[PDB]
Amino acid sequence: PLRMGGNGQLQYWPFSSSDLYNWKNNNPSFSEDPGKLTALIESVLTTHQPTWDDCQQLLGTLLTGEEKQRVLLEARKAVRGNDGRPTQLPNEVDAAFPLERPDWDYTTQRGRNHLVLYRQLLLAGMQNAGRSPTNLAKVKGITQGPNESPSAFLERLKEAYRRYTPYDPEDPGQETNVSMSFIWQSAPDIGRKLERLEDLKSKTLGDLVREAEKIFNKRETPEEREERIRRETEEK
Amino acid sequence: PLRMGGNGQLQYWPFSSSDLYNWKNNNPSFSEDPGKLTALIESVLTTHQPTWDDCQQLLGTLLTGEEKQRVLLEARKAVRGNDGRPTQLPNEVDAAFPLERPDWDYTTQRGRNHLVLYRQLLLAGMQNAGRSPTNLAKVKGITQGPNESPSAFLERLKEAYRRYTPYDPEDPGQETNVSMSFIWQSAPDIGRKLERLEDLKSKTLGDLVREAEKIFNKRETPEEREERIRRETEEK
Amino acid sequence: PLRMGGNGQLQYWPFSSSDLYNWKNNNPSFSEDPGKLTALIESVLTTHQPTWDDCQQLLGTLLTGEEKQRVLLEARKAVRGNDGRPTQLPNEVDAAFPLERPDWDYTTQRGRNHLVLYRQLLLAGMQNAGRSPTNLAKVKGITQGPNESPSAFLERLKEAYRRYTPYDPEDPGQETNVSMSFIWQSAPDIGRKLERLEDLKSKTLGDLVREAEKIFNKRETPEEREERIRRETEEK
Amino acid sequence: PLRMGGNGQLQYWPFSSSDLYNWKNNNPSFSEDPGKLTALIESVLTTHQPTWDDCQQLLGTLLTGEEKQRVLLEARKAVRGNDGRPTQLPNEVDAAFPLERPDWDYTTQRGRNHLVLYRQLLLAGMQNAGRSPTNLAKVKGITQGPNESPSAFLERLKEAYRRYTPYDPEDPGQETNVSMSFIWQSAPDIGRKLERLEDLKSKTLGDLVREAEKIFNKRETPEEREERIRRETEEK
Amino acid sequence: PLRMGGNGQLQYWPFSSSDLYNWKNNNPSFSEDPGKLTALIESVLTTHQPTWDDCQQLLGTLLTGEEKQRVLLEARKAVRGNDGRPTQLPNEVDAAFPLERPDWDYTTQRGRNHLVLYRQLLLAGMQNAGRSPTNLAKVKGITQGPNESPSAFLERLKEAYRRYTPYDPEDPGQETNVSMSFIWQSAPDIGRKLERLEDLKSKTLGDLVREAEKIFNKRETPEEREERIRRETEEK
Repeated sequence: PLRMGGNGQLQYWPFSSSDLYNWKNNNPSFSEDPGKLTALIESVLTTHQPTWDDCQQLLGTLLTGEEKQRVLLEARKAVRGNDGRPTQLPNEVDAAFPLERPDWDYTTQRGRNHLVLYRQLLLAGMQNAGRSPTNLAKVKGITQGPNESPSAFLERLKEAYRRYTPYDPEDPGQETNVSMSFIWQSAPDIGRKLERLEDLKSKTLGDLVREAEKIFNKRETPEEREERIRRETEEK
Repeated sequence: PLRMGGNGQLQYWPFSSSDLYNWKNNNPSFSEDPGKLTALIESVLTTHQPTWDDCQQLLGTLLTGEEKQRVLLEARKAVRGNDGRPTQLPNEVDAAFPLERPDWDYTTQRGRNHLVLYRQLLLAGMQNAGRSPTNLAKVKGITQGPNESPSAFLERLKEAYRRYTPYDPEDPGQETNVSMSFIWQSAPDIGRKLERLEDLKSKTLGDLVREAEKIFNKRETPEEREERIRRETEEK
Repeated sequence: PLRMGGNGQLQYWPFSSSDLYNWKNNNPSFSEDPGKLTALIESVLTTHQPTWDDCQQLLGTLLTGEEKQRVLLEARKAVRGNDGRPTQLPNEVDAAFPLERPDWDYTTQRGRNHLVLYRQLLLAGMQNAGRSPTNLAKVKGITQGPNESPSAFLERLKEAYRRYTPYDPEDPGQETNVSMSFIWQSAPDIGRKLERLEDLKSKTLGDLVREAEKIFNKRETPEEREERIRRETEEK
Repeated sequence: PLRMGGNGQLQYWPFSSSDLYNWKNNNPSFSEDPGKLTALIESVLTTHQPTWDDCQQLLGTLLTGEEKQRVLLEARKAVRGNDGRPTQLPNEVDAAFPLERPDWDYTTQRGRNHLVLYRQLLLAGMQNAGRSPTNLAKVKGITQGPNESPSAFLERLKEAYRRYTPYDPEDPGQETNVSMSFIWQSAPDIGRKLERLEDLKSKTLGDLVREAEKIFNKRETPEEREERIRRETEEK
Repeated sequence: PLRMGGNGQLQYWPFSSSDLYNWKNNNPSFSEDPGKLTALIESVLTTHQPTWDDCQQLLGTLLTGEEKQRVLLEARKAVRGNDGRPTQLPNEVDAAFPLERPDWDYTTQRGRNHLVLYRQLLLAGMQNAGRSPTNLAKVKGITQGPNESPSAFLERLKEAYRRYTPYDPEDPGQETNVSMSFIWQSAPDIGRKLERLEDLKSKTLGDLVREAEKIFNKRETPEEREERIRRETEEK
């Protein structure tokens, strides 16, 4: 990592292995859901201002051999010449995104600019290597658990959209689509009530979550139910 | 994070992911009990002096997509014009609480002031987004376990008040209310003795905990009880 | 935390949450055994030179709501006027141990002195709030386990003295008392041999541990015992 | 560790034990698979710029007594005289790779050069001590699990090549070899389809993984299968 | 801890509790095997350059009350007068190894020298307090497990020599002794083959480990064995 020191000069320190392994362990593999690690790495590329060697550790630690390779070739394919167009000219490709340690000096504007570009291309590589295969069955398979809160269920449903479709569940144009899955795949008592809401067309995803919470939050405690049964006094 | 360097100049460093994940893992979700994370974030906003990007990591890591959205809209709704009144004027709202990365420079008084305001609005957003649904049954359901100390039980009871009522269990005006729940929901031997205390009306919550501890601390060890039984010598 | 920077100026940084949670998780609650956390906090108050806000995080993280309250009132009760005597004068109490954030500036001798006093009073508060209820049965209940080394058993026995009696097991005047519990509550083979030691009155606690280790260290391996049995050749 | 300070002077700090133990715990032992720890140490030797004492902690923590010994003798065997040839002259060997703490001062070009050489020789020692015994059966024993993704299986297969053969599975000359193992040892449905691919000779390892993913990603959900069975309506 | 700052001045920071607890948790107790913690503390005394208070935390965290006491008295017994001989003169003993916080100022050569001596005496104290009781049965009880590699077994065997004998298993004069235990206590197939090696007297401990690995590495996979059995075709 690099940071601007108190003396106006960049200062280097290696990644703590705890950060690298924490990032790995708190995310799905790149293959499972490329968006996760891509977003994490995009962030780190900014906050940690990694050098070329730092980037090798990032990639080497978070990606498998086969994933890293895909990303690196995708990054080299993203290089542009001075005319803003793709280039497969070895010298240009190598200069932008070197596969072997470059002589970039972070204390120089020249070194810094190469680092900026390298990081940008690395990100591009990951974005393009991503392309997670679609599988709508995975989205239909997200069903609210009997103890699962509506907001927790919605987050799992959105994660499935991200991983297994090309649709961003946060896009305004996807709201009715996510809303319909949310209603259909909520726990049955909740889904039946959401379906019956007055002016259903007018409900945002946030509205639906709040309405589902009212039903969920009306969970009718096990103890309460048992007490009712006891006080049933209806025999057979 | 930002801190005043030894040279009188602000110094930046990114959050350690271990801190972010520790904060997440040691607290309930925002939806479960908004007070928990809100108080943690209020503290961090001060001690860590986060930039706008840092705040995005905080929110992005500690809140779900749906929670973050609620908070961000609530924060924008908290923006005030120069006349101290609410404003929905896009330029004013955007200038105070930008949804996209602003050009705020922390080395400038201008940048610092925007950061201060941003953090204040973020906190407001969380406070207002909170509004955890009420559920008195949850408070009545907190019952002292057979091995649970009176002070540990009281902390669980207060946590239920915080999460599932609008009442602050630490307010002086709530003391008799919390006291009555504490007496009623203590383990039966303890509750019966607390109920019989002389000048019960005069007992603070702290007094009641100390009296319950005397009974609890009189637990009559299992070994002791067994020994007594053995030395029973009373046959049938 | 504060530390003297390389430039001769105090430098501030917030507590890592990992430290706070580690301190919490590696100790009993304050109520269970006040000495543990009190000693930890006394140490931290020195090494970490916490500000008033830092102290709020310490207390807020390591103590329950009810424990913190006890400590804070005990700290305010420990305030002394300029005549070295207790004072309940609101302005004096508030000035020494404020319940709300004070304007103390650590870059000023004035601020530093208030911080020193605050920390001293905080410690006093914890020491006085402590007063763990006595329970001799807990001390008598510490019995050496069949696999437990004599030194490990002695440490558990001393911990019970600390938590459940007013006697410090490290005091020279308590040595024979701890020694007698150690002999009586050691594993039976060990206790019978320690009781038979020549010049028993002359044995220190350290001597007794070493003598018990000789017996323990003569554990007669399970394998060895089994082998002996096999080579028994005595039939019925 | 050493790093260039903000003042243009090297700065020393000891390894955090968390890093050392994390490195140990996230890798196989040196004996099991020398490549793992060798690559980790090669990286650290650069990013952390360890002193001679730091190197002793690295080795002492990551290697067993017997492994460290092998490495140290291998490192001393890698020393070269000024004529670029091996030397077993005690003074030359001792000067390059001392077994006891040297007087190297990192603030001097002399000290720095010795440190550079020491680290280079340490790496050489590890590389040469490596020589993991071959065992082709271990490579043939890597079979894709019923829930295991093709990319995860390929990474396990490559790990076995690294640990139990002298062949680098990333070498271009090994691609058909790894490809054949990948096809043969994939789950049976996948392997049969990969074997039937048109222009199979033209498929890279990456192509084969993508083709296997299409089959795997066609997993035919358990729920789906069950539903089909239910709707079977074919009785006996 | 202390370190030389970038400004040529010592800089202080308290131990992270994570380091202290990691050191504790990754080692046997002092009583179990004094060598472990003694070596760890000897290292830390150098890399972390602890003050007197830091040393109290080290000892207080890594040793039990009874162990620390032994160490402290042993350290005071190691103090030497200006004539290089032992001294029990209170003032000399107290000046070298104070039991209560001394006024040592690390910014002074006087303070630094006392710190150096204190650390040296602390180490001496631990070395002398060590003296782990002998128990040859423990060494004979180290037997290679059926899945245990020869190098892993040898490390466990050496650990038993360290903990339960006065012999250093790394001494050149102990090699044949450790070698004989290694051969005798290896898994039976391995031990029988090592015993039959040509020029056995000439085999180093490293040679024996490599020969045992050849046999172990010839483990004859369970799958392989099963396959052989199946293809047995010999019926009864």
